[PDB]
Amino acid sequence: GPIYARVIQKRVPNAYDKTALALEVGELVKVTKINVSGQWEGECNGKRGHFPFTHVRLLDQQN
Repeated sequence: GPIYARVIQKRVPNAYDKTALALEVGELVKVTKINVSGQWEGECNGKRGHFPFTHVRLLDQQN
């Protein structure tokens, strides 16, 4: 299940940033690779990469 994570604090890192999500405060990253800790791999409508739970507020993965 991919969650929708309302990212409340992110930078603009391309897939060249060891493949990171280029997204921003207030945006939405749909994590297609989930975990328990919050260090998952995210996909934001065309951006693929990985980031932590530290600065995201996410809706569920069953939705």
